[PDB]
Formats: sequence, C-alpha cells, structure tokens
Amino acid sequence: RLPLIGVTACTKQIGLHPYHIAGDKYLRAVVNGAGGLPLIIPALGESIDQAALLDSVDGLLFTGSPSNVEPRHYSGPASEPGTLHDSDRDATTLPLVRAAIDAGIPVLGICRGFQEMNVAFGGSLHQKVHEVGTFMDHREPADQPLEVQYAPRHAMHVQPGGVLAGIGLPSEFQVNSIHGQGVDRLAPGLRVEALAPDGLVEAISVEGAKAFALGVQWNPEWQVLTNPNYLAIFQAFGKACSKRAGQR
Amino acid sequence: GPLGSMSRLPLIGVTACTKQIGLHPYHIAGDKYLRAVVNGAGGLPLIIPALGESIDQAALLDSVDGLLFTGSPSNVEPRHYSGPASEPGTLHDSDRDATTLPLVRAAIDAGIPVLGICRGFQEMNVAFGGSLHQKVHEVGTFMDHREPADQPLEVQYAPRHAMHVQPGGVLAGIGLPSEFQVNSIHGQGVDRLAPGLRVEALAPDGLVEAISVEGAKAFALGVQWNPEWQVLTNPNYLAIFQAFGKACSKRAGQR
Ligand SMILES: [Mg+2]
Ligand SMILES: [Mg+2]
Repeated sequence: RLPLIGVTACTKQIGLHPYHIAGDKYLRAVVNGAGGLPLIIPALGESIDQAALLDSVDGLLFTGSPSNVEPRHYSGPASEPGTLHDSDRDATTLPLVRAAIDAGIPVLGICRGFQEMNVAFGGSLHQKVHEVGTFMDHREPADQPLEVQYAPRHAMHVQPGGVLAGIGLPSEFQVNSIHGQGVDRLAPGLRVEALAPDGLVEAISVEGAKAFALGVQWNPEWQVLTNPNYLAIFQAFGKACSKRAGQR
Repeated sequence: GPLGSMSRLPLIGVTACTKQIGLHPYHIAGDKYLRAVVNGAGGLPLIIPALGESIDQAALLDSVDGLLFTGSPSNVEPRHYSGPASEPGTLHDSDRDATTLPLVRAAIDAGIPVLGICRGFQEMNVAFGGSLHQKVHEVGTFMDHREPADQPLEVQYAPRHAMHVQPGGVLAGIGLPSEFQVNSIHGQGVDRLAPGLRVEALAPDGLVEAISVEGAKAFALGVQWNPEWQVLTNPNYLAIFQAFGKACSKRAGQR
C-alpha cells in the first residue's frame, strides 16, 4: 500500500476569508520523489486529536514557509514588528514533531520545518542570520525571478556518520538558500548532518529516533526530480514511509 | 464528542482549490469548512489536494471516512456538461474539476459519505450527468442568488432567501422543517438535474438547491447554500453536518 504522507499547511488570509494552504511544489515532491499520497494537515493546533492524526499517516513533511516561528517558543527576543508569523501553524507543528518522532512516524523537515524541528526539541533560532556577523546572507535575492531565487547558491558540507552520509550524498554539494532565520543554539539530542561554509547548521537528525527523522534548511522540493541530491532525500524519506505503511 | 463515547473519530477529507499566492501555486481550503467538520460533524479534517488522477484516488479513499466537497468562488468548466462557453473573465479551477468530478463518483461507489456545499453540490450534479446555468439570474424564472459583494461577511453569509424542503428525502428524514431561510453565495445553479438524483429542496424561484443520490450505499447529500457558516448557531445547518458526521462515524467503526 502506498504511504499516506501528511503535509503541513500554513494559514493565510485571502480577501475576507481565512485559509489553510500548502504549496504545490511540496505536494508534487511527495508524489514524485517520495512515492506517497499527500494529504494536507490543517493548522488547527491541538483543537483536534493529534494521536488519531498520527495513527492515520505513514510519514510527515513539515514544509517551508515565508513565515517564522515565534521566538517565545525558544525564550528568544521579541521579533521586529512586521515579522511574518503563523501562530496557528506553530501550535500545530511543534507538538506534532515531538509526537511523531516518539511514535516512530517518519519526519522530513524543509526550511521552516527544519527550524521547527530544532525549536521543538529545545533549540533556538537566529531571526536575522545575515546580521549575526559570522554568517553569509542566506536569503534569496530580491528582485530576481523564482528560477534564480531557488537555484543553488552556496555549498553544503556533509558531516560523516549520519543520515545524509548513509543516503550516499557527496561530501560537499550545492544547495539553494531561501531563509532569513537559522539555527542559533542546537537542541540537545540532535545530530549535525551538514554545515554551510560559514558554519551555519543546515541539516539535523534526531538521535535515537526509532524512525527516519531528518531536517534540512534548504528547499529540496524545488525541481526535485532533476536534482539528484534533492531527490535522494525525498527517496530516502519515501522508503521510510513505505516501511511504516507496510507494517499496517 | 458525546459524554462517555469511545467511537473512533472519523477522518474527513476536505477538497482543496488551487490558487496562485505571491510567487507560487498553492492548494487551499477555507478555515470555516475545516472548523465545521470539527465542530459540526465531529471529524478530523484533512485537505485533499487538487492533484487529479495523478494519484490513486481509490487508495486515497480507502483512508478517509467521509468527503466534504467545499464551496468556492470558482466555477465548473462548462465542457463537462456540454454547456456554452463561459463569459470571458469567469473564474475556473480546472485542476479542481479534474480532481472532484471523478472523486465524487469513486466515493459514492465505495460507500464514502459525501457532503457537497455550493460548488460541491454543483459538482455532484455534473458528475452524475446533469448540467448548470452559468448565470442563474439571466435564466427562466430564477432570481438573484448572488451575495452582495460590497457588504461585510456577516451580511454576505446571512440568510437571504427561503428554502422549501421536498418531502420523503434526506432533509425531511433528519427532521428539518418544511421551510427555513438559507444564505445564498452563488451565481450558478442546476439546469438539467442528473438522473438518479432526488430533489431535496427548492428555492422560492424553483431553483433546485439540494439533492441526494438515490441508491447510494452511503450518505450522499449536496446543498447549494453554505451551511458551514457559523454552523453551531443555525439548527438547520448543524443538522446537516451532524447527519454527515454520523455517517462518517459509521464508516470509521468498520476499520
Ligand atoms: Mg542557506
Ligand atoms: Mg440560493
């Protein structure tokens, strides 16, 4: 049976109405890269039974987003006014990350979802990576089209002995970079999977997780079938989801 | 849920629309539909992306206990019922059509409870061989069912015309009164009623505004109005969502 893979929604006001939204490129990556059947998880927080939710899925994709985790979740400084937040999503995903990993449900986090994984286990974020002084500007260039904004823009150094090494990624490869926030303090119990050239942690796995649990700061859903390094990540996630699906 | 109940919670799929937002294509669903599934039907909503038959709809349906076909500002493309070309500027969502029209039929053949609202009611009619009027207000004896777009949501989604229940069907069976007022946020409507569909209710101008699928093995109801709007405060809207939820719970009990 094909794995049912949950995909986290964002919230968005569209005209007069509130919506729950999920990007097509994530959904198509789940179908084409992971071999799964995607269903979108609305950002309803613990308004609903997350244990019943987890029972019905074979894996979870925590997507990227223009929005940012609220800093209160890591006791960080208040955000600059106008920073984009999605408290409904935060209320959904931070407990969901912890619960899924405890249940042995495969997890892949992309960009915001990677940041969610670090915060959910007690880590913190830099809200303006480009201003810390130690890091490059990891944001996508404004005033450029999508194909430029999502193209590879910096190197990625795989740390040996973990998930990315096990999947067979090269020791250094290029990744896109569409993020203003990033890991500050690494949560306890997380393994560093990869570093950008300025030392920014851009991939993590969860030590002692019973099942696949990987987050990456870049956006590997982008034209996934045509980037072998991105496709390998989705294929590895899909195989984990299929293993869970096959134990039903 | 009810005090002391241990019944399995139904997983209810909710249809997405497609929309470009900022630089990217998205699949979207209105919060009011999702909250009505939780509060009115007692289910756990998951959104079904508008991926058409690029995925295995039968395998998707195996994992859900019910389906809500939502309303939308967009309109079914008229090719699906051999209709006249739409006026230029008409909003369509062809990726949604490619998902929902086959999904309606597959769901009913699999015994998955179906509730269609507004566009979803129209989809039910088209999927079984009926047709639509693209501008109801220009046709026959029909009146203007469209919402006043210069007004706040509270006015737009308040009850604006009567609804006359036709005896002997689902709506009478769940105990709705013979006449009640409904909201009206639609410019299209039923023209040819699909074969095998029961007329459940009529607007005062004769427009068919509710149908049920005769011979369906499970709950299969569509309504042209928008009962998800403040569903708990309107007893007629709530009765519809409760009946849907009970059917979804019956299927969940079979897992
Ligand atoms: Mg980067
Ligand atoms: Mg009407």
